[PDB]
Amino acid sequence: SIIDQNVQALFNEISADAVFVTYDGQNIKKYGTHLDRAKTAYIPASTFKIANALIGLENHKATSTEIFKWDGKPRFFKAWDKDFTLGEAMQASTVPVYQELARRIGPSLMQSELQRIGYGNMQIGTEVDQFWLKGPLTITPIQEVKFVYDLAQGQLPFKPEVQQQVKEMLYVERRGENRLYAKSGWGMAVDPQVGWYVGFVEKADGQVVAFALNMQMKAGDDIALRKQLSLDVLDKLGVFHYL
Ligand SMILES: [Cl-]
Repeated sequence: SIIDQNVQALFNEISADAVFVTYDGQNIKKYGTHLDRAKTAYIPASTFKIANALIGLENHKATSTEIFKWDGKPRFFKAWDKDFTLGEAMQASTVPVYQELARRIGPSLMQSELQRIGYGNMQIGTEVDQFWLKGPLTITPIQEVKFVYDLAQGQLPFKPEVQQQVKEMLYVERRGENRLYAKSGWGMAVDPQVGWYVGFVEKADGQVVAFALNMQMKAGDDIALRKQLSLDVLDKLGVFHYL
């Protein structure tokens, strides 16, 4: 399969252990340099924002139009020093906004909801605004792709409109009638560090291919690489051709 060879060559560039998983609703396929990562659990990092948003909307702790106001105290990034909706905060990965959401949900409800939907190992520990950044919550790349595949198809155990609104929070770009939805993550606070790019490509006719890049990161790594590599792979696969 020369297409597989083309994809694997993309990983020849890269010293970090990496896996790229796809799911089309029938079959799981794995690419990369360490395929066992696909069935290994890692902290979700900011990919957890998907589940956080679903849980927050489902349980009336926020709406998709509610503005989370900045209080005026400088945040870690100047990019975060503004008001955000949950969708805007999704694309900017505004951690303090989603920490506020998590505290609205609270530890009892967060724990019962993660158990209800079977998200990863469903463990949150005692800090409701830290568990996706520090652990103990972990999830495998295969679990991630099945989760977002179900989101794409509206088959998660949430209200239809809750799922649809969080789905569009993830929208990145379209090419022709093909749509890319995705969320990055970089679990820096744990060792080894984990890098994620999770999402799906939707065609006009409704067909969906979900994907997850999962790779080892280290201090000083290029922040843009997760998305770039994922787009390069999706193009080589013909799932999301470059225009
Ligand atoms: Cl990120």
